[PDB]
Amino acid sequence: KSEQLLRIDDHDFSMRPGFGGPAIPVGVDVQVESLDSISEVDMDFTMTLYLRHYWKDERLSFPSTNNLSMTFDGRLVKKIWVPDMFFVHSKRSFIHDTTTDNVMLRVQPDGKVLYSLRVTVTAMCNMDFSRFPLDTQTCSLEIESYAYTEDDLMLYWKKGNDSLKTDERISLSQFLIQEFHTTTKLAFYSSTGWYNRLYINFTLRRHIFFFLLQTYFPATLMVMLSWVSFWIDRRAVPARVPLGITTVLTMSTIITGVNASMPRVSYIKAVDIYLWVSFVFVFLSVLEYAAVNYLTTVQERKEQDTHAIDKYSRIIFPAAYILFNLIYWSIFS
Amino acid sequence: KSEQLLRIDDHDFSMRPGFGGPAIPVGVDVQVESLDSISEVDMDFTMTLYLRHYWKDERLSFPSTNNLSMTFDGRLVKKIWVPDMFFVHSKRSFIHDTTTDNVMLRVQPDGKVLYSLRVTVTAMCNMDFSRFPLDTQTCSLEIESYAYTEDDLMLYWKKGNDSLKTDERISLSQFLIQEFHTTTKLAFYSSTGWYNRLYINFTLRRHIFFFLLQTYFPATLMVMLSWVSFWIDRRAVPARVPLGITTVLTMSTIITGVNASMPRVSYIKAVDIYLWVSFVFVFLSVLEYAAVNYLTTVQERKEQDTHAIDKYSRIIFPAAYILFNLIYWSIFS
Amino acid sequence: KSEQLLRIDDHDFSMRPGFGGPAIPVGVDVQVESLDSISEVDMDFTMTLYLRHYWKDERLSFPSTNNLSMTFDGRLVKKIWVPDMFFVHSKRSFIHDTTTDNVMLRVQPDGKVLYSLRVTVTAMCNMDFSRFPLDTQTCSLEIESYAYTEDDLMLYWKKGNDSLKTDERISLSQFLIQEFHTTTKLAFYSSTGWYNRLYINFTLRRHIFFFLLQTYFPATLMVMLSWVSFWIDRRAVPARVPLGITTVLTMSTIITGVNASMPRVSYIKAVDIYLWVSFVFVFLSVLEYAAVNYLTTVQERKEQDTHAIDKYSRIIFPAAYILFNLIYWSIFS
Amino acid sequence: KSEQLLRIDDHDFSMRPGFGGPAIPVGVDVQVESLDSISEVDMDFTMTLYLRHYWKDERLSFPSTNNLSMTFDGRLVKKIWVPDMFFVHSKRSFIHDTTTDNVMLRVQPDGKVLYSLRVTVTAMCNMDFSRFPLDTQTCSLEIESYAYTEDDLMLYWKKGNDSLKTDERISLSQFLIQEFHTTTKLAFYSSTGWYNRLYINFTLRRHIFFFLLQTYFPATLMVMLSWVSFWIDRRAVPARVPLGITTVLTMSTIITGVNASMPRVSYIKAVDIYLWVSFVFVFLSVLEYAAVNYLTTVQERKEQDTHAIDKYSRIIFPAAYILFNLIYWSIFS
Amino acid sequence: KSEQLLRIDDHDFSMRPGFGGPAIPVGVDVQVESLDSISEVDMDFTMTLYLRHYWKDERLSFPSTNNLSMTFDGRLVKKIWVPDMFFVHSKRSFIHDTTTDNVMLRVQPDGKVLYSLRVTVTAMCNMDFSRFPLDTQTCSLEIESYAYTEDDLMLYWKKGNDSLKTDERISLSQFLIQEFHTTTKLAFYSSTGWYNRLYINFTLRRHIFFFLLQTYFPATLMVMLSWVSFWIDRRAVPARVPLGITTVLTMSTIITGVNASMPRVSYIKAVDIYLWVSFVFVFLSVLEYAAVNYLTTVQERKEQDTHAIDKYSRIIFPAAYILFNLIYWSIFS
Ligand SMILES: CC(=O)[C@H]1CC[C@H]2[C@@H]3CC=C4C[C@@H](OS(=O)(=O)O)CC[C@]4(C)[C@H]3CC[C@]12C
Ligand SMILES: CCCCCCCCCCCC
Ligand SMILES: CCCCCCCCCCCC
Ligand SMILES: CCCCCCCCCC
Ligand SMILES: CCCCCCCCCC
Ligand SMILES: CCCCCCCCCC
Ligand SMILES: CCCCCCCCCC
Ligand SMILES: CCCCCCCCCC
Ligand SMILES: CCCCCCCCCC
Ligand SMILES: CCCCCCCC
Ligand SMILES: CCCCCCCC
Ligand SMILES: CCCCCCCC
Ligand SMILES: CCCCCCCC
Ligand SMILES: CCCCCCCC
Ligand SMILES: CCCCCCCC
Ligand SMILES: CCCCCCCC
Ligand SMILES: CCCCCCCC
Ligand SMILES: CCCCCCCC
Ligand SMILES: CCCCCCCC
Ligand SMILES: CCCCCCCC
Ligand SMILES: CCCCCC
Ligand SMILES: CCCCCC
Ligand SMILES: CCCCCC
Ligand SMILES: CCCCCC
Ligand SMILES: CCCCCC
Ligand SMILES: [Cl-]
Repeated sequence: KSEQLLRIDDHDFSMRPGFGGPAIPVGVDVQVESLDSISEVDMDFTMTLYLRHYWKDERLSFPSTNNLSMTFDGRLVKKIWVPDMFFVHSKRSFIHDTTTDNVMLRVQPDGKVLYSLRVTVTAMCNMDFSRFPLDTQTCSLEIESYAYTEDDLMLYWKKGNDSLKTDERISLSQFLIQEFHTTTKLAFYSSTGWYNRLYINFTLRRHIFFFLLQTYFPATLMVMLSWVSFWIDRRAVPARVPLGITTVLTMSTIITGVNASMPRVSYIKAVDIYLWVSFVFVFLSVLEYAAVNYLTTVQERKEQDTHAIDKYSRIIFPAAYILFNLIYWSIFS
Repeated sequence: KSEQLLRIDDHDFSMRPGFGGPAIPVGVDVQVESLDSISEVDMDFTMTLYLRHYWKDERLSFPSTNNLSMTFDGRLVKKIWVPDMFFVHSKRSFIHDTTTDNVMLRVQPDGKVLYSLRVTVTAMCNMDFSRFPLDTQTCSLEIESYAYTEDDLMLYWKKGNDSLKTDERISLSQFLIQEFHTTTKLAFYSSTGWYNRLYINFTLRRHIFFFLLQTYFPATLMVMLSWVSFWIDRRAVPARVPLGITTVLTMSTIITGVNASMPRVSYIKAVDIYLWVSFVFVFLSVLEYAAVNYLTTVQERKEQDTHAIDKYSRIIFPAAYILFNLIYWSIFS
Repeated sequence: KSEQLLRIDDHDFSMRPGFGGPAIPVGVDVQVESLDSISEVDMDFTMTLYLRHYWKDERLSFPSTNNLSMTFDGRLVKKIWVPDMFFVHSKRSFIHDTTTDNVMLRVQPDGKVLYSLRVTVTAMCNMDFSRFPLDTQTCSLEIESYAYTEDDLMLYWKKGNDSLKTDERISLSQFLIQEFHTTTKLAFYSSTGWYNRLYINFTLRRHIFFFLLQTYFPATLMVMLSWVSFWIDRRAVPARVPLGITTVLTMSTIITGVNASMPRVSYIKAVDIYLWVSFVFVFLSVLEYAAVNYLTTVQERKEQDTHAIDKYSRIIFPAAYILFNLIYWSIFS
Repeated sequence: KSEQLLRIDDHDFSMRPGFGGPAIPVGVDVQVESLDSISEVDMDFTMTLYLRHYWKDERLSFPSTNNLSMTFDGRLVKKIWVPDMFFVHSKRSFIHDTTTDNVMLRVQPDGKVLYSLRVTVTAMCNMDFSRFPLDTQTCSLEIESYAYTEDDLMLYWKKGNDSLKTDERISLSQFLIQEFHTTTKLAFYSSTGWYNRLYINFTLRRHIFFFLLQTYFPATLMVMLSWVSFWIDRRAVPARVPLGITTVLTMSTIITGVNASMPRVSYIKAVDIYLWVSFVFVFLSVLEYAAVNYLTTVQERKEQDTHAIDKYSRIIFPAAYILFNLIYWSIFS
Repeated sequence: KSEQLLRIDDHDFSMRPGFGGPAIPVGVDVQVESLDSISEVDMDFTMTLYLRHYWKDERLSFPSTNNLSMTFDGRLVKKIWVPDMFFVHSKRSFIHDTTTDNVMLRVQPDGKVLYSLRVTVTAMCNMDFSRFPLDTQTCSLEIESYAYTEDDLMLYWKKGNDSLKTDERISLSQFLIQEFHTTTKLAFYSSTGWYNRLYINFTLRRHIFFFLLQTYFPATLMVMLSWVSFWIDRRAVPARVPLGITTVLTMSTIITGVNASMPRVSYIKAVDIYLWVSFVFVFLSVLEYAAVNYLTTVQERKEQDTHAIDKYSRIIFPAAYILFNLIYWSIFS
């Protein structure tokens, strides 16, 4: 029997190796396989990865006439001591079990142990949509021991920044992923003490042009169309009102559609400011004509060319819109 | 074997410590990790937290030459007695088990025991939307023993108010969370007797301005645009009907969009009252012009400036709208 | 050991108590904790409740010097005989297991047993939406034994009508719940025979006014607005067609929005009759003006005031609409 | 002990009864409890039913002084041999386990065995939407042994057609269900050989009138409304363009709403053909007027009643639409 | 006992057959049963298939007087050595267990073993929608051993290309599936070494005409309708503005509907280019009329037929649109 080469019954595996002395160093190697999905309403992302652990345990040493290693399946995990890593700030996770448990153990003759497994984890990530759609989001994934403090277990990356590998085909439907790097930081819990924590960081960016076209182009086009009505003669009363009254309806439909398409984030964003300012510029154009029409009628009654209001509007409106655009794109870059 | 130091087979662990005498005091410490999501239609929320228990049992005392404690994993839980806490008025819950069970046991030489575990719980919370979007919601989370009454298990907060801790980065997409505090109360069941119950309370608020702009601003703008038609000469018949008839369509589209965007709660809210009153004001303007056009025509037939009705309307309509706004915002603050 | 006081190994627990003789009566108590959600498309509802069983077993009697009882957790269930209740016409159900199994057992010295557990169940309920939104629905939940007929197990409510208790804070978002009561009935299966079945009944209602306002108010307003066009002089040709042609579009958008907001039930409902009848009234108003315009044009050519059609329409249309409203509200109450 | 009457340890239960000789005949009875839901996009349905098996085993015979039978729960299944039935072309299935396993075993003294259990299954069913909403779908559910061929296990319906029973209150929200019947057929697998397969067949139909009204009524109404414009004098130029240009908008909105409400099936259906042909008729009415206006204008310049085009159109358009309707309803019945 | 024919306790089954020698060849057969669904947002697909293994082990050889084989259920898998296959780049998977585990084991007298099981797997597939709706997508499913390298386990298709079978009725609601074939390739991991991988490839196509009609046809029709306005006399000022202003609204509604119906892929597709270029053509037609009306008024004031702009537009606009169509359909084929 292979398990008889390891003195399983002659050793206690309920305690850590090197009990009562210096901590046992444990190395971790992570390989990212894919990114499944990201949810903006609930602010979470899903990841699939390979997790590996390295440590040395002298109780598992077995004699041999060569350097061949022995491979065991997941059934040996319950009989020996293994590190209990867990993911912080996670919502749910599981280990794949098709067609059997995806757990592997490899033991060297001296006693070096390799522990590999495949896991899928969902983690939280705080997001800020103030600068939508020009926003940049940074998320992270954290790994930490559960029950052992730094006095008993010393956790670290095995090969520095070479311990993180990513698949060549990792991609998202609506985001750009870049800048994968690893950091470490000590965390404190008042109940037990100090712990070591490992981080995996990355950054997300959007496709600016798609939002630019769809949102901003119709708004500017409709504003210019509303401007155009200033060059039509005032005497054609049933030929100037329809343009102004039919620009507002189109703007309202555009706003409703854009609101429907965007994610349900309930606070003011950068896109909302642009759309509601443009709505006022269209609204004021109709108010301008009512004043012109009213003043003309008063003169006719009193007494019985181009009005100066139109001349001033043709210059004032484009300047105001250009100044607003300059300020808006200077603030939001 | 570390389990041989504790006389597991020399004691019965089917009964609480100190059976037949005074109840064993059990303290609870809770640290909130995050709020996952909140549902308005189903009226529930999801929370992730750490749960810790403190109690003393002399049967677990073991001799030692120093003050060191022994740490055990989740496999020892089934061999000893632990309190059976559960969350009242919950819909679903589970304990995280990646990469293994998130259960820790720590035993002091004197006999003090620490039992910590990590759990996610979904709980119900009644909500009132009569004052939407100016509503305030209060939700609570409750903990209680299942099978032991107050005569057997005395449940209390270990450090009073200081037993609750919260994360620094806990937030919600569409709500503001504040006022975390803890209270206790006795609960009675006719079948078995009295129980001790613990509470965790918090309050939720919305972002007023986002709803204010989106909902209220277009309605007021359309009402003013409808008022504008009172200043146009009545002789321009195909230049005054379009304004009135195209304000109604815009108002209807705005109402439909707002209803679509809001949650599907089927009773009258504070927002719905405002929108449907404004619709009537737009509707009454159209009828007013129909009366003027009819009366003016009758004069032409009988016989073969500005009409009094328009002069009165110009003053009557804004005063009524201002009075309605004052009363509405006085009632709903 | 507590399990040694009960002669577990001296009795056979694969057979019911009193085997070979009269049936064992079992009492049932139910307390409804909350109603989670209801689905109209799939016609089912979710409930959380407490289930309690009472029966007498002489094999569990143990001597004592007093009248104290012993409380056991769920690990003893597998060693004794317990009734196998199940829910009829259910879709899915489970027993909560946080932080451990929610099962309690209490045994009296004489031999009376109490078996309580906490369960969440989803059950089906047929619904009829012919009279929406004036419909009333009756749903029920049924409890029955699985393998034992009435010859072996006699199931009944322990305290008659007083065996059902409901929480004070049970409510639904879009329905009103009332009239909780319990009944019993015999059922027959050809495979084994008769069974006793228990019922829990309740009724549901809607908020009439919310649907009334939203659906019916705009339709009536648009119909009256279409009527208003009869009082405009026929000579204002480009001032009367737009009103009629713009009422149809508003009515169509209202109908589309109503259909969108409604649940996806694909057969004729009461509200659909009202809306599509009003669409005919709006459609006929446009055709009425076309007949007037054509006849006027014929006279002008032939030869080279208020037309009778308008005068008759002003009286005919409101009377027909009032008659339709009276009949419709008499049929559907 | 009840299990000691049956010589469990004296027989090998890893082999089928009558091993080495003729196959054991197994009968099947099915009772349908309810139909849960149907998914048109994924083309599958969910059903709940009772499954019963009948077979004879001499190894389970026990002596008795009477003819009473012994009933066991699911804990005896793991010690004896039972048929390994499974559902073909299924996606997911499970057995209900509240408050315990819904498995029953009954043994007659001679050796007859009954095996009943309650199971919920989701199965695939290909659908064709070419003739929507006048389409008819046929679905089926199949039962077959997994490991035993026809040489070792012979499967058949116990009571012919009378083996299928349906609940009185089975129905669907949007479909009509009828024609339940059962058939059998042999299946071949090259890896192992021949197998027996059992079928349960039914047919589905829709509500024609709900779709008829909703879709077809507005399209015909708008087409007739567009026809109406042919009777208005050509000189009323700003009274004839609006009708034609506002009918196209209503038609487009109706088409968009209908497409949104219907299921997302991405190929041409019978309803789509009717709506787009009606869109062409409304479109051509606008072009017809432009030709009339241009030709009249041509004469005015050259030189300086009712045009023939209107007279011919008034007859040509209705005849073409009637012919299209006749052909369409002849092809699609 | 059947398990006593195989010397289970006389051999160690924690090591592969022929340990220390040449690699053991394992053959694989796959039969595809159905394709459940496909998700374009998350870029994945679900498949149900049969998996079969072939290998030879002398330790399972048993004496016999004939060539009959013994069939075992899933309970024997835990006692012998079986290959640990797993699916690469998968998100979730499970093995069906109704009414029991769908695992079959067959052993020949000489020692040949057959291992079949039924599994459902969800796998990722990268998609590119740059050419929507005329895109072509290729997906694959990959199988690989987990813990054994090529030095110990050699994986291959048993009968080459003939080892893949597909059901006769496999189809998708909105895709066309074709070109099933199999390949092999070696993969390298730096942790352990080379591995063998197996592939299953297929291709998906859409229904061109459904998207063609719905999207493209209304855009072309509206562009031609906007072209129509060039043939109407300029003096009919309130007879051309409504047409131009009502084409833009229809185009906007069509674009909004198309955006709503399409999957939420956030980058520019081939469909978006066509719709927004057409929207510009409609916009320019309105501005063209503004120049005509302005210049005409200038002449009347200064001084106190068909303008050249219309004459040039009648030829310029259709030619530009035809050139754009030719280029667009040349680039995107
Ligand atoms: C969707 C809507 O509801 C709007 C969108 C475009 C609008 C039209 C634009 C121009 C005109 C011409 C005018 O006649 S006139 O001789 O006085 O010019 C009468 C009014 C009419 C028919 C409008 C009616 C309302 C609309 C259909
Ligand atoms: C009429 C619209 C004018 C738009 C002008 C855009 C100006 C962009 C300035 C960018 C500054 C970084
Ligand atoms: C359905 C298409 C109807 C087209 C009507 C054309 C009428 C042409 C009349 C020509 C008279 C000179
Ligand atoms: C593909 C780039 C489309 C750019 C549209 C113009 C946007 C102008 C925003 C002010
Ligand atoms: C006379 C019309 C001028 C149009 C452009 C106005 C100036 C733009 C830059 C301020
Ligand atoms: C209190 C809500 C009233 C809404 C108007 C009811 C109109 C009924 C006539 C259809
Ligand atoms: C305009 C409506 C004409 C309807 C004709 C229906 C004929 C059906 C033939 C089967
Ligand atoms: C480009 C299509 C526009 C057709 C307008 C009507 C032309 C009539 C010519 C007799
Ligand atoms: C003068 C009217 C010409 C109408 C046909 C124009 C066709 C242009 C094709 C480039
Ligand atoms: C936008 C309204 C302008 C009104 C100007 C009135 C100046 C007398
Ligand atoms: C942070 C708000 C920026 C708003 C810019 C408005 C410029 C007129
Ligand atoms: C108490 C609700 C009043 C709603 C009035 C809406 C306008 C008729
Ligand atoms: C339009 C007047 C608003 C006044 C608000 C007063 C709130 C107390
Ligand atoms: C109800 C449509 C108009 C009917 C006119 C009848 C003329 C004789
Ligand atoms: C729109 C109706 C036109 C035909 C009217 C016939 C009146 C006799
Ligand atoms: C507006 C008429 C209402 C009539 C209601 C009749 C109820 C029996
Ligand atoms: C509007 C035409 C109805 C034709 C009825 C056809 C019934 C199958
Ligand atoms: C990638 C080319 C996009 C061009 C968009 C043009 C919109 C007017
Ligand atoms: C868009 C066409 C412009 C043609 C200008 C010709 C000026 C004579
Ligand atoms: C209307 C232009 C169509 C061009 C088709 C080109 C096909 C290669
Ligand atoms: C914005 C309008 C300006 C008019 C100045 C008289
Ligand atoms: C709003 C209607 C006014 C009528 C005055 C006679
Ligand atoms: C409403 C129809 C009136 C007809 C009068 C002759
Ligand atoms: C868009 C056409 C403009 C022409 C100006 C002369
Ligand atoms: C908006 C029309 C401007 C024309 C300038 C020549
Ligand atoms: Cl006019």
